[PDB]
Amino acid sequence: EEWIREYPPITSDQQRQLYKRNFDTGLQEYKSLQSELDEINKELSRLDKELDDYREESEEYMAAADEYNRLKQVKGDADYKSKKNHCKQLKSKLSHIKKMVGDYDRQKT
Repeated sequence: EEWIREYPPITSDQQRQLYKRNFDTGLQEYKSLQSELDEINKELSRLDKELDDYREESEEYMAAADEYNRLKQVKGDADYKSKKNHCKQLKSKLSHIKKMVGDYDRQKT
């Protein structure tokens, strides 16, 4: 919900190429953000497996639980959540630019 005023339907090859460059720049940021947000989920996933593995009374289990809770906290704080929101914004914009480019290319084909 919307990007058309910044990136309206294309009317020239040069405007198309400009959109592609902007798309490539945004895609890189999108991917970097995906990886960054994913570092916590992968770690939480491995911690989940460790909780399944260790005896509930062990120090190992307590250590896993503390870390899992630490990460859950980070995942819920402002930095993480805004990064996530930013990632969604970028995804939406990227999807829109890809559509404008595809539409333009389609009518020349």
